[PDB]
Amino acid sequence: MKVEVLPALTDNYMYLVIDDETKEAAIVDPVQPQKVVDAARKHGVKLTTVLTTHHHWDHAGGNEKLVKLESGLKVYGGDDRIGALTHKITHLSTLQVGSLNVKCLATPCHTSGHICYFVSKPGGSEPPAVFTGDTLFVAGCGKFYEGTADEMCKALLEVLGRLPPDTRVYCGHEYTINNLKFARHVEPGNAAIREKLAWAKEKYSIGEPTVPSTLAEEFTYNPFMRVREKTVQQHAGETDPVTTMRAVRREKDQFKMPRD
Amino acid sequence: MKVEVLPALTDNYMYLVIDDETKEAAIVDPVQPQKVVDAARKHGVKLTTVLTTHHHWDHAGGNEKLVKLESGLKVYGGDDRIGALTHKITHLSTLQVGSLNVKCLATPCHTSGHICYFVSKPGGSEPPAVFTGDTLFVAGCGKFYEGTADEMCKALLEVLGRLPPDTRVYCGHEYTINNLKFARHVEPGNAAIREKLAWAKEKYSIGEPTVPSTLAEEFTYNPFMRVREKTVQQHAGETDPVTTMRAVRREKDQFKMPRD
Ligand SMILES: C[As](C)(=O)[O-]
Ligand SMILES: C[As](C)(=O)[O-]
Ligand SMILES: [Cl-]
Ligand SMILES: [Mn+2]
Ligand SMILES: [Mn+2]
Ligand SMILES: [Zn+2]
Ligand SMILES: [Zn+2]
Ligand SMILES: [Zn+2]
Ligand SMILES: [Zn+2]
Repeated sequence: MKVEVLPALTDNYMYLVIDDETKEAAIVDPVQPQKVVDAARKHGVKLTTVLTTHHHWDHAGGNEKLVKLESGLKVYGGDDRIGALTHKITHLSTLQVGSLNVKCLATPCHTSGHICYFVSKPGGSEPPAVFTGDTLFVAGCGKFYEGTADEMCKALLEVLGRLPPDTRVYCGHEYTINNLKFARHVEPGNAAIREKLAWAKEKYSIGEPTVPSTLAEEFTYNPFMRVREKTVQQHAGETDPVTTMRAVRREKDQFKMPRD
Repeated sequence: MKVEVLPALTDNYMYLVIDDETKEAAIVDPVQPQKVVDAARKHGVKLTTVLTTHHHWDHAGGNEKLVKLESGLKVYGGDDRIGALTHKITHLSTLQVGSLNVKCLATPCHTSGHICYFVSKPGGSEPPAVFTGDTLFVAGCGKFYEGTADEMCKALLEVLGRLPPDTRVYCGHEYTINNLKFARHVEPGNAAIREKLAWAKEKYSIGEPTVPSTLAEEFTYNPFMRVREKTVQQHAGETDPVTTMRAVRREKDQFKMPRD
């Protein structure tokens, strides 16, 4: 398996997921289709599938066009608002990309139709990948536009959180630095935050993406993934993960980003 | 002048403003009219005037019924939505209640037609009074249902804020304890807040209203009146009173009240 990170718009990431065995590939959130087709040509792969994390235009807005550029494409998504949708899927739906196995995980909150795609190589020895759209970011999470703190708690801790720790996290946007500046405010004594921020500033400095991260890593520095930790709860002044989730999300929403 | 505080509903306050000379009186926000009538009868005074701070039902909801219980009433307000008006007033409108002088102050924000009433007796042998409805509370302010942070800033610091410091503040509700618990969170090092909170808790215990406060006191413990203070701005992460106002109000809107 190969995952090529493709920057789009201002801070979006599209992901070309390649099956080495068959050369078949899937494209996650193809908002800039010519860019997808170029990457597909560059890697010599055959694009057969579109995996849409949610209906927000910055993620699904290129589906109509890509389908006119490439025939035969199967467009997956868990929301009728997604353009050019061909295969409406739900929690635990599965599909294959060549030899790769894709498991659809419903993570409603950011949007009610949000789907994260867990991709693995059956029998393989390579770590799997999870495409988390605007549900889980590196050190952050999406705003709760169509959902509650309870829903995000379930998405992050019970659905994504139970995937293997070595799962690579490929999220919707390049928000890592700001996410970590917020994480640093929530837990000033947490060194994993501070070192991941040093690392992200350096990547930013040289024009390289901060994805992927791993789930084990998110449990060390992402305040939303750490709503069960006593340090995060005490910062919020709560004693359960759902109310801590609600408080930390509201806090992040009004947080003024420091310049360093 | 004599101001009789009259509790109504669950935490509302109506105010019978008595001119001890002519034995004439005005009533502020007469939501429970029969209660008003008994009060006027207990104090041997003739009700002549109704002063309405704003159209919300818990303030203006008894106007039509009061006019039906009492004839010849003059009913003032600065908003067409107020029932039973006889006189529509605006910023700086003046009127008299017996020997008392009344000055209308427009404080749009909570509602667009909100009016605060400044009452004084000529040849100041006693402190004036300001009836602030849902604009200024003891240690708090009203939600910005029909206006902006700029508007509340003006209403509080420039329109009310510039009245004599000894002016008594008679607000629409008994929200003092909760207001100060939020204030304490904004400024944990402010002794005036913790002292007023302890006092408010005791007044609540013996069934005594926390009104009136004075404008001078409000400047020592009300976060909304203190948006020019470095401590409040630091809490909000801002450096100007208007953005501080916006941030502090948004925060209070979603603040979880602690048990003590
Ligand atoms: C803030 As969005 C439009 O990337 O869900
Ligand atoms: C919350 As209200 C109805 O007293 O403006
Ligand atoms: Cl805060
Ligand atoms: Mn904070
Ligand atoms: Mn706060
Ligand atoms: Zn989105
Ligand atoms: Zn997005
Ligand atoms: Zn009101
Ligand atoms: Zn009210």
